[PDB]
Amino acid sequence: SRMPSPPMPVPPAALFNRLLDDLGFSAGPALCTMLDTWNEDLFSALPTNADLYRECKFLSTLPSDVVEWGDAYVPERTQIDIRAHGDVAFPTLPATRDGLGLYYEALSRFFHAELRAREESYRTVLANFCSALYRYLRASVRQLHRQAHMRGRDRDLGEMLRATIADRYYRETARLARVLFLHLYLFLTREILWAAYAEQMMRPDLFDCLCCDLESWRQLAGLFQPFMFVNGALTVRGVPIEARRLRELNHIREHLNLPLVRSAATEEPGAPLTTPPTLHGNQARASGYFMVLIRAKLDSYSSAAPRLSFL
Repeated sequence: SRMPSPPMPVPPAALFNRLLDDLGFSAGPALCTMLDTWNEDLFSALPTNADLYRECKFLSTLPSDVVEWGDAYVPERTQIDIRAHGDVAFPTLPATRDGLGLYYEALSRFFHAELRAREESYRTVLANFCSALYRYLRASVRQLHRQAHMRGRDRDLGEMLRATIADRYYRETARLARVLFLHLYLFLTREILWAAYAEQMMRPDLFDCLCCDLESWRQLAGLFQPFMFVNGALTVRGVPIEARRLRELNHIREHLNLPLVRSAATEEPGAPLTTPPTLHGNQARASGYFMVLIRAKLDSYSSAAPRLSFL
């Protein structure tokens, strides 16, 4: 449902499974696990939208703040549509090659508009999960207070509550947030990109001789690629990217169910389009770049255009 019902207070492992259900993301953990086996920075170029969480009190690192918010917050699944759209027009491929620059730009702007619009719903979903999380913690603490006092040891409930929040709440929220936002990004980029891929496939006249020069590899490794057919040449600061690198990147894109980035000029005749990269444990993992992305959202409360030519 575009508007899943607010979860019920349950043990973190049940709350987590419940989240996968609300998102139809049973694959989430497995996708999460894959992000470790890779070293690619697929998330840095993504908008953090940290501003959307700046006033989210359930993210306050002050346990007393979480107590105030949580006691008062009544979860609502009214204004929720996890597949909400923005009103920026989905760009159509230009009639001529001259419009390719405006297109790359317009498609990125569309993506951002869609993301921000859909993100407001994901924020409500997080609030609901944090609320059920807070309530389970409050219920456990009430029960411990009962048993203890029953044994002559009467402790301060309020102190107990604030301590478990410090102890468990932030760690649990982070775990939920990771999969929640991985769903936001994966589902949206897939949705937009598969539709645009199909169209670009049908426009050989724009992409057969397209040469695109990027400032960095990070700009190409990022999930959202406006161009999926760059057949004339694909270079970074003038140097032709390596065939093997593109192949490995494509293996990742493929394993995330995203369309591949095609380059006649790059691909080696006789080689596959994808190739499993060898993990280098002495290097940062894709999972690392993702956590930096999510942490910008979580820490909020308590805190170039490609050169295009043709052959």
